[PDB]
Amino acid sequence: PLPALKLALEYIVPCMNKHGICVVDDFLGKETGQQIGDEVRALHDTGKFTDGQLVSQKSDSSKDIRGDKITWIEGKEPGCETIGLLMSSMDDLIRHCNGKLGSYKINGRTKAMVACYPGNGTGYVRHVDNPNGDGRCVTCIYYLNKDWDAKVSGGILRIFPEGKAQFADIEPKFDRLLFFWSDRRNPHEVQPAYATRYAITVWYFDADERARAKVK
Ligand SMILES: O=C(O)CNC(=O)c1nc(Cl)c2ccccc2c1O
Ligand SMILES: O=C(O)CNC(=O)c1nc(Cl)c2ccccc2c1O
Ligand SMILES: [Fe+2]
Repeated sequence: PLPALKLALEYIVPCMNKHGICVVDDFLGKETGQQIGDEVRALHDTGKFTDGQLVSQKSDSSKDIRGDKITWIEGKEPGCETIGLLMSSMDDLIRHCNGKLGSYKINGRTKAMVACYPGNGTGYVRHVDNPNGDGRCVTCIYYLNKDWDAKVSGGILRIFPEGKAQFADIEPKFDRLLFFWSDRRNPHEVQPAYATRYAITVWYFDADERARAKVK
């Protein structure tokens, strides 16, 4: 459903409230997805990303292993127009969920974090996005890896939902949109990536949790 409204009301709200996780495929379409892919790859090739999260040292600094590289995008930067549009689509979508996602009242968003795992076997250890109540209630991730083959490239996002035995494996599939509670209900990890892996994350703020963040 293109109008975010039907998708938000008939799928996203119900899914988030029952599962705390929601997967939406073919969110923007091939044409738009590829345009974002192209903008993200230009950022990388023009050196706009960091050098990567320091994974290992071992006192010889050229034997230092670095992982995910990142860059923060506000949405208006020249050359990042399609990303700004993606961001606007996530926003319109969240706006349609107002008063429906838990008992939260979203009133803000972080800038978009574009992450690129180099594909050198690095990943992201199990973690909780917001474990100390910093205001972030919902994590939103947009994937842009065409023909991703987890069986050969790894890089699967594994979420250990609620506090129930199983976990949920989600492939960083092209044009896929993902939503999940940012707090302790969703510990998760990015398994080792053996191929270049791109994703765009945005975190939405709950009005109350954020307002008291400096005093909690
Ligand atoms: O930029 C601002 O208005 C103040 N920033 C924040 O409130 C803020 N808080 C958090 Cl927890 C994050 C967390 C990640 C990235 C950006 C953040 C951010 O801008
Ligand atoms: O990309 C994915 O499928 C899942 N990614 C994450 O869970 C993730 N989380 C955090 Cl908090 C960061 C934080 C910084 C850079 C990358 C991150 C990341 O990829
Ligand atoms: Fe995360």
